[PDB]
Amino acid sequence: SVRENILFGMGNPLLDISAVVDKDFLDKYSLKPNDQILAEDKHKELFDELVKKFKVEYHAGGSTQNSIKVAQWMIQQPHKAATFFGCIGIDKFGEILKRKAAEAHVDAHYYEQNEQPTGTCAACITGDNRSLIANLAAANCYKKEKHLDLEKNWMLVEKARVCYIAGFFLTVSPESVLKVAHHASENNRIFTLNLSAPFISQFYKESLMKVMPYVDILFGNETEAATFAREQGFETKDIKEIAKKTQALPKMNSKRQRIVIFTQGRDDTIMATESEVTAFAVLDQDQKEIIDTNGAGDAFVGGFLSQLVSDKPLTECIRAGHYAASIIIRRTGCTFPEKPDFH
Ligand SMILES: C[C@H]1O[C@@H](n2cc(I)c3c(N)ncnc32)[C@H](O)[C@@H]1O
Repeated sequence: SVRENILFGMGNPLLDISAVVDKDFLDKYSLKPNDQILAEDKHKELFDELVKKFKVEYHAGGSTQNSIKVAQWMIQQPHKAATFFGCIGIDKFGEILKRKAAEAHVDAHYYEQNEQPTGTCAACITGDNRSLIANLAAANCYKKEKHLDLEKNWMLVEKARVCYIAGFFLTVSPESVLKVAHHASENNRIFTLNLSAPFISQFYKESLMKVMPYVDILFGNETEAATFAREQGFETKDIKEIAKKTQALPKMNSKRQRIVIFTQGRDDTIMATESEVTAFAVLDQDQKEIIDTNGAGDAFVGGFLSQLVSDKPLTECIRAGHYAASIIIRRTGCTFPEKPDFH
């Protein structure tokens, strides 16, 4: 009972390159066992050697993309319920992301170009740890003026009731996010964002805080919420207290009161609203051991967005979130390599 393009999302279309590595690999690059960061010059060499020295696998990624795909799955109903914009290169990986996007029934529209190659994210695994390093490359080429502003494209944005952009995109195009954010405000549409990662509150506060007055629902996990409190000067490590001060932040559109939503891995999820702060136990999806916390976070938001779009109550939105988060589990050792290597 929801028409197409009801949910709009845009972000960094990335291809995840994952493999189990050794502590000598993490140290060569001075990485932390469990973390997320953008590639610097000292990392260029980390991608070549990852694929040459280890048993890597390829999965269409990009945080916001993943949510969009999870959401559309939950929606199921009309295909192309969820929209997604982003920049890719004109190459192999590019072709794959588009394909994986069609099979998701997502109404994807990418800005394709030849200068930069499709972007990737390395997921260097060690035991139960996951160290992510993104090489945005092409995902970093997004310009509103040359895509989001085009009428056929901006037209699809005008159809959505809910918009979602992971904060990851703030490092790429704050201008694009603002335009979308400002539009939700003026037309009383729902504008949602993610704290994405600690680095977003550390080195992008300016773009984030400029966008925050337009955020109707904020998402993020414990570590992102702790970093956000510390950089904003909250003076408190208490998650529920953080959710509360975050919910009171200056808001542009008074018609909607802010909602903050913080996932805690296996611990309770925390929702703060003008009224109160409440905790929600996660599904007894025990014995799950090898469970991508990050991927879990993304699927949570997708579940939550799936219901939110049709005005379900918040508790129902959270319920869907927890469900998606239990089911949609990526795993290592699943696919077969495309070409042998026998010799
Ligand atoms: C776990 C998911 O998180 C995504 N992820 C990790 C990083 I660092 C990152 C960035 N900068 N942008 C968009 N999506 C991102 C990754 O590609 C997986 O799909």
